[PDB]
Amino acid sequence: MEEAYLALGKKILEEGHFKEDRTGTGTYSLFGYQMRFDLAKGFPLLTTKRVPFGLIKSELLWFLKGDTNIRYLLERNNHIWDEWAFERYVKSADYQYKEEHQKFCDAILNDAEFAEKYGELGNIYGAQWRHWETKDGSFIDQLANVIEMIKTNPDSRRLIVSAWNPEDVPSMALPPCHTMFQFYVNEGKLSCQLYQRSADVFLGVPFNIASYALLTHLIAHETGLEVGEFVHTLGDAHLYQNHVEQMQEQLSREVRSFPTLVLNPSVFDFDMEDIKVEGYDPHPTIKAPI
Amino acid sequence: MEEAYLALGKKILEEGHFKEDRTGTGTYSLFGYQMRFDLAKGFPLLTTKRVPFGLIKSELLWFLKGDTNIRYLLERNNHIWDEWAFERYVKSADYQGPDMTDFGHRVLQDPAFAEQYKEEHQKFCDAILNDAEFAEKYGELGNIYGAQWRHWETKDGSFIDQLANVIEMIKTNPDSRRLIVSAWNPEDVPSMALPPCHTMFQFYVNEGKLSCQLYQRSADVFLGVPFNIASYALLTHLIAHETGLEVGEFVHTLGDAHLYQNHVEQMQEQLSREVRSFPTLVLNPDKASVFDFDMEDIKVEGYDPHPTIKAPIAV
Ligand SMILES: Nc1nc(=O)c2c([nH]1)N=C[C@H](CNc1ccc(C(=O)N[C@@H](CCC(=O)O)C(=O)O)cc1)N2CO
Repeated sequence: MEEAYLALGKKILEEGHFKEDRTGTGTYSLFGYQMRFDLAKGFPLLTTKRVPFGLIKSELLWFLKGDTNIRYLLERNNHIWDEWAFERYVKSADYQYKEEHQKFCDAILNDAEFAEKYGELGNIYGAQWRHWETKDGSFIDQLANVIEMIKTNPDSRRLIVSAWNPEDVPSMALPPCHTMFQFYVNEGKLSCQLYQRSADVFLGVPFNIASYALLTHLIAHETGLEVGEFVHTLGDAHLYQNHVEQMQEQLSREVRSFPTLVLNPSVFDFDMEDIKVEGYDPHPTIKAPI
Repeated sequence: MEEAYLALGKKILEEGHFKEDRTGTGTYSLFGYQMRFDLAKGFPLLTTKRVPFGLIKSELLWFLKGDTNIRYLLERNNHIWDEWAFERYVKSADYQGPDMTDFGHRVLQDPAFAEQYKEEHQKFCDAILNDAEFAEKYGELGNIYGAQWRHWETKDGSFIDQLANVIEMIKTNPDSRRLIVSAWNPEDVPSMALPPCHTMFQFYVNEGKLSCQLYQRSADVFLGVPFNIASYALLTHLIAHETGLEVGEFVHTLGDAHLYQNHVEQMQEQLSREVRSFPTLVLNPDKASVFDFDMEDIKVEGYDPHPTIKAPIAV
């Protein structure tokens, strides 16, 4: 239910606890929240504000093939992670307007070995989902494994993917906000619950819901099953103080019907062309600082 | 409140579809659930049925001290992990009693077999208790809760004390959103007697109060959940004692919440009972660290529950 997201934003406004970090960022937060999305009722892209689907699907697609290189994202006009990769280039060896960014994006896109040394991001979801390093130097492919398990043992209560490794977290720049997820099958239907330890409630959460609903759909298709529910579980849910006006504005609009997801008749061969949304009619974009 | 748990059991009875589980017992099940317990309103040891706290603290201390051998538990008359150890032993090459295949179910249907099990179990326990060679090989459940909390193994030859780190993070960085301890180590799962049912937990701080949330992938609602609730409530209190905070909420999030098909009458009888006030938890003021607490240091007072409701463990 979209109203379940709107109730959470309202509850953060009504009773969220104010905190000022060391650096002067202010949030209102709560701890312990759950919202359900029945995927048969519609694909849960928010109608109260426009949410760009392109970037969600290229990002998910990138996670799914285990890719940790940005070339794939650049090729599809996704600039999410291309800051970190650029930063890494300007404090490196081989190096008022900054049109040097342009030459960097271009070289990554048009060079053989250049994209390997400057486009690699190492340890994030794609690598944690598809390639979890063991002590003996072997690797566990958790996603593929959970897929096989769905096919051959639907009743399993162990359909689990973890993104959280206590060895790697204190040294990585962005520890995974999406901590783990669990699949579940009953009566020909696939559901997924996701534990998110930390959530940007205005800007992050709407991205997150569509991403994991899409994931559920893709695994459903792969396993020949129908879609059940997406259960989104939160830990630290926070609304940045400069997102309040934008939230209040969102609550003043009326909910429309969720649109329809359409998938081309294995999801590891899917590109952008194979995933469409039908009947998306949201209220205009609501801008906000990051 | 207890009503939160009571309501969960009712909803499974009413709406939970049937599922073929790993143990072969059969379950009714829902996916996606959350319960809140305000620890300031009392210590959530269930009143609608007697719950053995002595066993809750045993199992907790055993987790905290990093131990995954059942030996420690038997010295303290706690037998709730016996079956997984015993199973491993009766599958081994060193077992020479009568056949024990699917002993979990055959004890419920066959009184002749129920006495053979009983005696093979009595001799397993004696052997674990008095024979240290046997104990070492057959008391062992693998890298479960204790080993992941205190001794999660690194690639470069060391270990992360996951629980200790997070406690000290509460003291200096109370607003952190990374106050996480995970028991799910993909490398160790297939050598675990069971992969962790209460998989992963998180902590939060506001206004001098400490709250905890648990994600429990798989939840035995009649027999296990009341243990798990009390287990994490107690843990939250220990950490609050050490770090000098009050207690906030315990939030129980569940994946597969299930009622075992042979737990239904139990849950029914339970639901027909009037809730009584929760007891109050009492900790020894002199102790400073979580890891310094022993059995006589942790007590519960004014616990006045309805009677014990017996049920069979799914093995
Ligand atoms: N099927 C299953 N469910 C679980 O909840 C579970 C499991 N297996 N295997 C391991 C851990 C062990 N937990 C257990 C918790 C309680 C009892 C139990 O039978 N309690 C009884 C007996 C008390 C007594 O001995 O006096 C009770 O009446 O409460 C058993 C195992 N665990 C849960 O994490």
